[PDB]
Amino acid sequence: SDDLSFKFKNFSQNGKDLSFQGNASVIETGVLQLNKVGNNLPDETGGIARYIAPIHIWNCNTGELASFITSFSFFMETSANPKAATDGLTFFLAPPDSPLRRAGGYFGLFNDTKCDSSYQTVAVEFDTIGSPVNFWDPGFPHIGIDVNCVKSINAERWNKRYGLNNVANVEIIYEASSKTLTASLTYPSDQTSISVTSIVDLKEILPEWVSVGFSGSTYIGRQATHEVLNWYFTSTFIN
Amino acid sequence: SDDLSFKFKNFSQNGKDLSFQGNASVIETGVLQLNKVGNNLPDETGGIARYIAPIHIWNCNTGELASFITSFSFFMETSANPKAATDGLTFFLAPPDSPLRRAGGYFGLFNDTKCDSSYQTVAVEFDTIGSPVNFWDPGFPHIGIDVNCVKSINAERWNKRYGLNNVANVEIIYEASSKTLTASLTYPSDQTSISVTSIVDLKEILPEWVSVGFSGSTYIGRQATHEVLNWYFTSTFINT
Ligand SMILES: *[C@@H]1O[C@H](CO)[C@@H](O[C@@H]2O[C@H](CO)[C@@H](O)[C@H](O)[C@H]2NC(C)=O)[C@H](O[C@@H]2O[C@@H](C)[C@@H](O)[C@@H](O)[C@@H]2O)[C@H]1NC(C)=O
Ligand SMILES: *[C@@H]1O[C@H](CO)[C@@H](O[C@@H]2O[C@H](CO)[C@@H](O)[C@H](O)[C@H]2NC(C)=O)[C@H](O[C@@H]2O[C@@H](C)[C@@H](O)[C@@H](O)[C@@H]2O)[C@H]1NC(C)=O
Ligand SMILES: [Ca+2]
Ligand SMILES: [Ca+2]
Ligand SMILES: [Mn+2]
Ligand SMILES: [Mn+2]
Repeated sequence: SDDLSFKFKNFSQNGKDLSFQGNASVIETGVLQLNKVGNNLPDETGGIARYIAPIHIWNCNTGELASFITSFSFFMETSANPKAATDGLTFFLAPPDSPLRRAGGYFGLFNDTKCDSSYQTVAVEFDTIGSPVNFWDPGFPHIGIDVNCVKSINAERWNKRYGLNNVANVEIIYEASSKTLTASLTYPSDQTSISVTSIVDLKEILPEWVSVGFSGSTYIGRQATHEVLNWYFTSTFIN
Repeated sequence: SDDLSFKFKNFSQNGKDLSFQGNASVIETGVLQLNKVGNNLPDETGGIARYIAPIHIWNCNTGELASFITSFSFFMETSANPKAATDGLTFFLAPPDSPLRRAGGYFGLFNDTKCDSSYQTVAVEFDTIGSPVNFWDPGFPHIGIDVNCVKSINAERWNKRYGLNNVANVEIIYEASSKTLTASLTYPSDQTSISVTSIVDLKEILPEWVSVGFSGSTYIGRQATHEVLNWYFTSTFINT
């Protein structure tokens, strides 16, 4: 389609408009749980959930690119030590048929640290663990923009908080005219706010039709669960 | 979801968001063709096209029912005498995984004339042929409201027009508070407009999640193609 917008005030267990891969699911409370925690899981574990309908991101015949904006609230919980819990969650755009990749520090989107244009993935990561644990990362939790690689083309310092009382407000926007991708995280309790921005041309990275969604991962020993409360999304070619 | 809205200004051949059944498809001109014509087809032939994602129409947890509005423009083409051409098109809500059924005067939605609650289908029909050809219809072309049966509960007379110069603009609305379903057709060339309405409780007829789409069909000897130019749709539980 040319314009598309949906809004989830909460999720339903028996819903039919979401695709799940890995261990992502909707729990009894009406919350989108991106990954599970328990000893019956592999060392590197995670999940993926995307809206069932592909989004027309750019049109080849007219040479046009769409502008979009999304926003959601999330929270995370861990039985281990906050400073050492892995790995985080991401919001991404990739081909509708992409398979679940490797978990852990790879967010289920990548195979390894080598960059490759064949991924055709554009994600905004909420990376909870950095170096020395993940050598390719800065020495602290951060938010960054990834383009076909686990190495962000840009990142910013993030002071991660855990618990339902520490809900985070996220807002991502892509303005096609200026090829600008901006992401901002805000904690409404005390009003702490952080941002990242990069100039990226989606037209030469992604196919015309992509899927929008989330991914969540963790590692054995430092297990943490990532969850989404609601989701709003809207894209248009006329903006 | 709770809210959903999409707009197709035209359709693309390599689109990935429409699901097809039978002989419906998007042609080179960017138009959605519901059925094809030609002599190498079954006697009763037709097609169906639906948006790929199911719509949350009602909620069993809160007892809420959604309101919706949809609009689209369509036109029909025929090489046979217009008066005799069949069978028409349809805008419908049904289980997302329902199969294509009998075409011809049954629009690909039903098996025959028996009414049955298990169809869980509500459709607004733009029926181009009535009795005696179709014994269950009024004796003339008409636009009607079907609830689990090919026989309408209410219908209004329609003087059908064919050709690209006779495009029709349609608007269908379901207002949850009063349970009113209204459909109106207007020919912009001369402002001729007609409408049909009914009051039906969707929670009692449809499942919580349904697919929305169109169906088109025809018969040998009186073939006609039915085409949609654009489509806008929006549903919400939080009606103003
Ligand atoms: C990510 O890991 C995948 C393995 O799980 C790679 O796919 C494998 O690619 C092999 C070589 O092309 C092929 O023989 C295997 O059948 C396939 N394995 C599976 C399980 O599908 C994948 O490689 C990319 O995709 C393939 C299809 C080729 O186009 C390669 O040139 C690509 O690199 C890995 N992706 C990346 C970006 O490394
Ligand atoms: C519409 O035509 C269908 C095709 O014949 C009917 O389904 C078939 O019905 C048989 C007799 O009831 C059943 O044993 C077959 O398994 C079934 N075949 C297929 C391919 O579905 C259909 O019947 C309805 O659905 C079945 C499952 C029963 O619930 C019947 O009581 C229903 O009438 C026909 N009727 C309808 C309303 O679809
Ligand atoms: Ca990391
Ligand atoms: Ca008829
Ligand atoms: Mn990182
Ligand atoms: Mn009729």
